[PDB]
Amino acid sequence: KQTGYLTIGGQRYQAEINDLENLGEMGGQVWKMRFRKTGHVIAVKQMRRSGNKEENKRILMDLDVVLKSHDCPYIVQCFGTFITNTDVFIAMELMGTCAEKLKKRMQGPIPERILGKMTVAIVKALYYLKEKHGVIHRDVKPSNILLDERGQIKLCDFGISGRLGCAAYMAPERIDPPDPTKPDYDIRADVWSLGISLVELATGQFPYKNCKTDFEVLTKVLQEEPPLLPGHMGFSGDFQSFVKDCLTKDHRKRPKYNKLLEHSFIKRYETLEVDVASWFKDVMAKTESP
Ligand SMILES: C=CC(=O)N1CCC[C@@H](n2nc(-c3ccc(Oc4ccccc4)cc3)c3c(N)ncnc32)C1
Repeated sequence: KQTGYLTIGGQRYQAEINDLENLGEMGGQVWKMRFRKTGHVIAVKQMRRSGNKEENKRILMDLDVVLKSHDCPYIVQCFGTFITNTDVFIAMELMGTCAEKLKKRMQGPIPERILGKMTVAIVKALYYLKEKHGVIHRDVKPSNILLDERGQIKLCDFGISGRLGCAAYMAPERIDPPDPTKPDYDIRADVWSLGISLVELATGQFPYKNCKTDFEVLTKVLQEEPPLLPGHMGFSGDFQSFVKDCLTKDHRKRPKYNKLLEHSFIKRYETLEVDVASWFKDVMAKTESP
C-alpha cells in the first residue's frame, strides 16, 4: 500500500512516495522521478490493470526479459516493481535519449568513435538476448539504442522480448518469404538491420530517404546494391568492412553475432578509450529536444 523497494547499485532501499520527486514526462505512461535517498533519476512506468490487453502483454513480456538480464551490462535494468490493486509501477534505469533523437539533434553524422562503442554494446546485447534467453529481437533500429550522460549505451526494454511496418530496416530475405505465418528467419535479419542503422547514424541520412512509399523501400532493398558507408567522410577501413559484412545481401553468407564479435572494428572499440559521457553531455547542452 505505502512502501515499495528499489534496488540500485547493488543496494536495496525502502521507497515511499514521499521519497520520490515527480519530474514529469519522458519524451505509454512513464515519468522521470528522482529518488531522494540516492539522487538517482529513474523512469517509472504505470501499467493499469484496466489497460489494453495487448499493450499489457508486451509490457509483462519485456519486463520478464529485463528481470532475468541483470547480468548483461548492455540492457536497461529494472530497479523494482510495485503492485497495487489497480496498477503496476515499474522502476527502470533512465537513459538520456535514443540514437534516433540523437541523430535529429546532431542534424547530421554521429562520429565513428561513438558508433564504435555503440556497436560493441548493441551486438553484445543482442547476442546475450539470443544466447541466454532465446530471444530474436526483430526490431533493431536507432530508436531502440539508448545512450546516457555516464557514457553508457544500452538496448531499450521496449520490444526486448521480441515478436511475442519497418520496411526501412527489413532484410532482403524478410521481404517476400515463403511462409509469413511461420516467419522462420533468425538473428541474421537483425544483423542487416544493425548495418542499416549504422549507415543511417554514420551519414545522418537513412539509406532509403528518397523513397516515397513503404513498397518503394522494399524494391530498393532487393534491387540495389547494399547501401555501404561512403568513402568521402573519413571512415576507417574497419568500420567500412564491418558494415559491408552486416549488409551481406545473401543471408546465407551474412555473419552471425558470434562472428561479428571477432571483427577488427569490435576488437578496436573494445580497447579504444572514448569519452562518450563528455561527448553526450556536450551534445545535450548545445542542442534542443525533439
Ligand atoms: C509522485 C508520483 C505520483 O504519485 N504519481 C505519478 C505517477 C503515477 C501515479 N502513481 N505513481 C505511483 C508510484 C509508485 C511507485 C513508484 O516507485 C516505485 C517504487 C518501488 C518499486 C517500483 C516503483 C513511484 C510512483 C503511485 C502509487 N503508488 N499509487 C498511485 N498512483 C501512483 C501518480
